[PDB]
Amino acid sequence: GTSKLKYVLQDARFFLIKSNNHENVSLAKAKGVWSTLPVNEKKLNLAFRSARSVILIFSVRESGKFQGFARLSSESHHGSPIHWVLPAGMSAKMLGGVFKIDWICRRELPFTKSAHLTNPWNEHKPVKIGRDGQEIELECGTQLCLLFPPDESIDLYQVIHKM
Ligand SMILES: O=C1N=C2CCCCC2C(=O)N1
Repeated sequence: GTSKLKYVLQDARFFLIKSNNHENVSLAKAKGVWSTLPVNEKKLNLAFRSARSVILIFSVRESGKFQGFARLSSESHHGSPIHWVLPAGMSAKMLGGVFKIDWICRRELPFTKSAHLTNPWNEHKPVKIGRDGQEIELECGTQLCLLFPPDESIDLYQVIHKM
């Protein structure tokens, strides 16, 4: 059912994550971690102390899809190294701290199914459009997450307890 999901999302904040390759999103799914450049690191840390839920929604460039969404369970901290595949012109020290995350949905969602959702914080372009880190406004954020196929392998009871 959808009810506990609607509970987790209540008064959440949402952020579009754009990844260059599937390899890093797979690593995020397996280890429960994400890291960003300092510009986004700072904004995620503010949002983490400002809302009961900060949701990251992941998209792999050129995939035509979202790959799932997760909630932050900590602010960023500097631990066990993470063997990210780094783009041309980037090294591991340029990355910021490591955010812990609890996945809420690990299934895909194709852009064709979110083509009625516009993001007011990005000039009302379709929600799929946005730079890495772009905030998605509350109402669009919620409906985007509800569009995902349910992930019956996830139990939001433990997630609810961290709120
Ligand atoms: O915000 C970013 N997060 C990541 C995560 C993994 C390395 C590539 C990467 C990046 O280039 N930018």
